[PDB]
Amino acid sequence: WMPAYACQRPTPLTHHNTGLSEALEILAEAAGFEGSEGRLLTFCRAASVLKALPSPVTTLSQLQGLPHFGEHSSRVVQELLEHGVCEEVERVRRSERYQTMKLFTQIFGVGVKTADRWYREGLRTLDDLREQPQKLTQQQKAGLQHHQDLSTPVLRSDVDALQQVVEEAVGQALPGATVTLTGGFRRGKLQGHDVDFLITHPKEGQEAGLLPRVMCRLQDQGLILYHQAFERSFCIFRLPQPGSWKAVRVDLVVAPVSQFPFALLGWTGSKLFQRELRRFSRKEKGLWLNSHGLFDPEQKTFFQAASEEDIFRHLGLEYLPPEQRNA
DNA sequence: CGGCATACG
DNA sequence: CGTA
DNA sequence: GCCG
Ligand SMILES: O=c1ccn([C@H]2C[C@H](O)[C@@H](COP(=O)(O)NP(=O)(O)OP(=O)(O)O)O2)c(=O)[nH]1
Ligand SMILES: [Cl-]
Ligand SMILES: [Mg+2]
Ligand SMILES: [Mg+2]
Ligand code: NA
Repeated sequence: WMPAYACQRPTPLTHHNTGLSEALEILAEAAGFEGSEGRLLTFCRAASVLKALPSPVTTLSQLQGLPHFGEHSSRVVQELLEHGVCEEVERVRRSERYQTMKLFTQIFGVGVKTADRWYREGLRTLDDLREQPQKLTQQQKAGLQHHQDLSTPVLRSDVDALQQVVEEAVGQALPGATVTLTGGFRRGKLQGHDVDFLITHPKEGQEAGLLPRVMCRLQDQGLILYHQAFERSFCIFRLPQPGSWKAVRVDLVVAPVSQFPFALLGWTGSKLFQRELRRFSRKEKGLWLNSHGLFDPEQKTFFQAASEEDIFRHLGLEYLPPEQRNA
């Protein structure tokens, strides 16, 4: 009753196995810090299966026949069920390696490879990085300066104000261009690490060259604290607060209207949902999916899609609204 | 055992 | 390398 | 780490 791919089942935002999924996601995250993508994937998938269940797991036998639960993930769940704690998970949580890789990778501009190199060099804290700013890219300097504000959740109640401001710049850049809220907030999240906006125009081709024009207008209005022909922009925005403001991460992406359904599907996530959807497409359907389109490598043809609904149908999957893509 | 999503800046 |  |  549980399909193996996350895109084959509804996954709501809130569920009945929160503590169990969070524990497996710690192990997934730690696998990622050690460069083990496959283990990261298995722990993420196992976590996701639990989010999709209709009630709490209370006994080990309820894991029988669930995909992605083998000896390791089952043992994690068993210890949590028996003791309220999994020793392996706690050991990871308090390790200096986990805590520091987590701290470093949280910085905008720093990925696993950079964090790891710094870790091997003996660096442990944000102050360690600040003291040697010679070793930092301009992106990382911005990420580090703004780190405190960027560690504060963006609130859904912030989002409408930002969208209006983006729409104003977009409207001047290209009348008729639209802004669509994507990312976690579109899946119903009440908080986020950033705000993701997808921009298009109803007349195919009119959107060419649009993003630089948008960015120049936003920067002219004094709203851009950081940004770097292009179609994706990862920036840090000045967001008004009572008597002051805070720095917020905002992503902008432009797609032609022909590709909009694919870009909307990709940017709406979740990240695991999209990886599973793409894996499903390729391995089960022999079709190649990305945020631009869906390709049949035998006919050498692209599927036209007018909606996300079209794409789920192309792939032979039941439609899932964004709120059920929280894999 | 091979495979693990797929792009753009 | 970073990023979504 | 797990599946197929
Ligand atoms: O590696 C990625 C990262 C993101 N994405 C897609 C799915 C994800 O939901 C979307 C937005 O990326 P974010 O990093 O902004 N994550 P999300 O908005 O889901 O949550 P949050 O921003 O609150 O962390 O882009 C990928 O496809 N691959
Ligand atoms: Cl691995
Ligand atoms: Mg986001
Ligand atoms: Mg984003
Ligand atoms: Na980072």
